[PDB]
Amino acid sequence: PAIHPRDLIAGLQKGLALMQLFSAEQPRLSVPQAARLSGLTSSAVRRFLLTLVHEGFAETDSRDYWLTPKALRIGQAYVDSAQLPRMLRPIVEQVARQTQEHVSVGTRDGDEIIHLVRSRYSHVASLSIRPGSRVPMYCTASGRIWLAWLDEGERDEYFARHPLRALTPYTLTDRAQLDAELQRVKGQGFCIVDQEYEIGMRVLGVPLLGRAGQLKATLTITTHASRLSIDEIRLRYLPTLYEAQALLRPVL
Amino acid sequence: IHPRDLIAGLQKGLALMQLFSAEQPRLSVPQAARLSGLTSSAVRRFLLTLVHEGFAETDSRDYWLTPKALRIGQAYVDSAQLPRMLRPIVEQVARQTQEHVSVGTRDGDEIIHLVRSRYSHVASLSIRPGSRVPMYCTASGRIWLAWLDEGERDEYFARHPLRALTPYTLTDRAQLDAELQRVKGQGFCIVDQEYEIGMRVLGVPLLGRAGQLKATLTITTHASRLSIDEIRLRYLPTLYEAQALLRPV
Ligand SMILES: O=C(O)CCc1ccccc1
Repeated sequence: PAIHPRDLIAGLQKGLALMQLFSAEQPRLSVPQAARLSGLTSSAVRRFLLTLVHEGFAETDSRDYWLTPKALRIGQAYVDSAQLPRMLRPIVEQVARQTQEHVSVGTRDGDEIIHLVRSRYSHVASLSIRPGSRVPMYCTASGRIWLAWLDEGERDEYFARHPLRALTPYTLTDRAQLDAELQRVKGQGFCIVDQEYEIGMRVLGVPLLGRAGQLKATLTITTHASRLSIDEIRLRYLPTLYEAQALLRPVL
Repeated sequence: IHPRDLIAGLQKGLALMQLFSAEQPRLSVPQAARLSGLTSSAVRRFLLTLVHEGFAETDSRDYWLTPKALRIGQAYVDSAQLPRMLRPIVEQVARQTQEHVSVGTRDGDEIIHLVRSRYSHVASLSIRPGSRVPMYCTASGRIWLAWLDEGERDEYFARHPLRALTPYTLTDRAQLDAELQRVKGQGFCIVDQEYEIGMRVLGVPLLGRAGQLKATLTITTHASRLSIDEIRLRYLPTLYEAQALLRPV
């Protein structure tokens, strides 16, 4: 329901926008560069940058400006509070104890998978590997699960923007092979990726669905290719994922 | 900074956004009002502005954050120079030791690990510190506490009870004070299972050009594998060497 302009705090709209203008390409910003990129006057943007410094979100040498780790607290506020991650935390730690592997819940954010929940159970198998909190879609188990639950339209939309570049020697780079896998995932109800995103990383995932059948999130086990064979991952870990799926149906 | 340059709407809005948590996953206007110290009318506009900008959603009564909030943290992760600068040396120390290596800095009253080595270099039974840890019972925390002036230390200890987290956590202020002055004079800190059972941590300061504390460097190991004696003899030289390599901070 459209919000009235009397209710909009402009300093907050522009402040939050400014903070997103820091990047790998723009790690620091001067007043002139920030006025450009943001569309404000130098005099105005300087007040925003100084405000960020005073609040601890930024530092300056008096001419350049860059963000501090405090920016992480924003959005950590989202990870801590978000309903689905809080609902899925206990099952993630249970499956971590049942597998001694790294367990993750993946959701779509933009064109990537984010892992809002990663197991903190500390007894993982000797040789282990943990996925980062933000991963690409086409070469990961949770990404392919998500791609497979899109219909052809958004799929082709994603694939038009993202070209299947190889991240390891083993990455699949042919669109035809990948569509075969994507339909296999929807067929069988689970996905295994063998070292297409990261060397050593074997990942098994299952979809978690809502009552209408739509994809809400994924549940994945990451293990090291030097310990388990795919055979063993299927026989030992997949039934555990199917049990977590069933347990999670009343939570929905 | 003169207060004529402070945009109060940015200040209060960012302060508001941090009120959401696991204990506080949603907020109503009066809830947000009393938690933030702002009037009912002001906080209503902050929350509707967040909704309009895509950082929040509402059902006209409760408000909660969206994933767009992550882009604010992401801007730090993409752009920060220090983690990029130290990541090579951290993954080298992890290769040299087969232990979890971390770079810590103070954020608020916690240590945030700006860099943690990949879980893959680590063999054997191990235990990795979290992304954020308290100061009074960690190696990185005690290094930071030791390099503060007394008044800043007083202010930290006025805020934070020395709560037992394990059977072995130091809870006496006087003992903790004497540990802190030993760290300053020794140039390293070892903590034996005060934060987590089984976890032993050795740390050194990373100093800046002026001699001021910039970050901490720690190696975390497991008490079932190494004695404190072996940590000191085998791993401390590795950290002193990484200190020297980092002197162009
Ligand atoms: O020890 C670990 O594996 C990491 C702890 C952690 C928790 C939540 C997000 C990132 C890392």
